[PDB]
Amino acid sequence: WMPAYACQRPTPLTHHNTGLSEALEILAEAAGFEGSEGRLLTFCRAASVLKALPSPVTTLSQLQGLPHFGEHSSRVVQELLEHGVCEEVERVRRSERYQTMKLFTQIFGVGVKTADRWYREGLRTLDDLREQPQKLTQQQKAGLQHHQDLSTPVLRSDVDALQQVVEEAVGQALPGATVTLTGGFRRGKLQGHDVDFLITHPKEGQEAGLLPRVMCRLQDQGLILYHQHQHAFERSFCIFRLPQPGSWKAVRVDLVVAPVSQFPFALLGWTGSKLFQRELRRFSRKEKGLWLNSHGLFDPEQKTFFQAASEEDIFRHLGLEYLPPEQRNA
Ligand SMILES: Nc1ncnc2c1ncn2[C@@H]1O[C@H](COP(=O)(O)OP(=O)(O)OP(=O)(O)O)[C@@H](O)[C@H]1O
Ligand SMILES: [Mn+2]
Ligand SMILES: [Mn+2]
Repeated sequence: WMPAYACQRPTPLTHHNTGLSEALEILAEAAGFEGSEGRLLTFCRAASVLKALPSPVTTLSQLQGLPHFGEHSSRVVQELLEHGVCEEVERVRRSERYQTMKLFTQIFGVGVKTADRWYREGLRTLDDLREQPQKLTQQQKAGLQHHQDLSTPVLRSDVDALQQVVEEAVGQALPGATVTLTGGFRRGKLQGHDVDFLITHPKEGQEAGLLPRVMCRLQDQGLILYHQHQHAFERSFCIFRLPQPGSWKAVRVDLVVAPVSQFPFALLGWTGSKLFQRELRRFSRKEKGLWLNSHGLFDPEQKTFFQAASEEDIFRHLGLEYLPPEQRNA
């Protein structure tokens, strides 16, 4: 009754199974920390099925017929229904390995391989990292400097203020250039870990050199704490200093520039969710023989690229019913 791929079904922002999906996602995350990519994807998929259900799962009977609910994920839900707690999940939560890997990987500029390296070298705390500055990139140093603020959920109100200053800077640098909110906030999330913006201009090539001008403008207003510009799309992964009444908050902001020919692919890729996009790309390759990414949709047999004006165009070309961003919360 429910389709196998996350991109074939709506997944709304709010759902009836948050306890169960959260528990499965702890196990997915822990698997990724150990390099167990298959196990990660398996738990992620099961959690996403629960998100798409129209009712709470009260009894294990309601598991019947559902895709991606193998033995292990079923046992986890069974323990939660019967005992209110799953021993395996609680052991993961209490473990020093999991707690440390979560601590490190949530730092700006730190991935799983870096976090694991540090773990294996005997580092455990944020102070441990500050004691070894030669082990840190400039990005990671900035992440540590602002870690309290960067751990604080970003709110819709923060997003609105940030979009205003980014739009002002973009508009003053280049009349006609546009700013589009992407990421989780485009999917309707009330809170997030950063804010993602996609910048373009309707005339191909007019976007050249725009981002550095935008950054200069923001820097001169005192709004930038950290900036790493990289000429993949031109992008700037930043920490903004967001003014607030009587104080200020550091906030992570990703700015991406795409040429307008690629904008639909970029918007689709950058809107997520991460699992939704993984599933959409797996679907495109496996079911339709096409390779999808943030730049385009390629037929490797014909050596052709699909011309899309909208996300809707891309869904249609892949034979999928269109899902608006708020239904991509897989
Ligand atoms: N810094 C980044 N580097 C690479 N890709 C990114 C980055 N930020 C966003 N994306 C892309 O945009 C989508 C959103 O990514 P992001 O990590 O911001 O998660 P999110 O869905 O916005 O949720 P939240 O940011 O609240 O955790 C993903 O599909 C990803 O491909
Ligand atoms: Mn985001
Ligand atoms: Mn981001």
